[PDB]
Amino acid sequence: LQMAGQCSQNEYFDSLLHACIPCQLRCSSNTPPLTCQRYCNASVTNSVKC
Repeated sequence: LQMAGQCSQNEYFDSLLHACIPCQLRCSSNTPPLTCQRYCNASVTNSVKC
């Protein structure tokens, strides 16, 4: 149990990595933000005008 109680906003603790990682790292690619799907769309605006 490391960092379990102090993660950056919308950070995800990859049990495989043992580190709260930010959605960004997976927002701009791989589009795998299940708990970040809301943040990714609110982190890298797109569609309808630019």
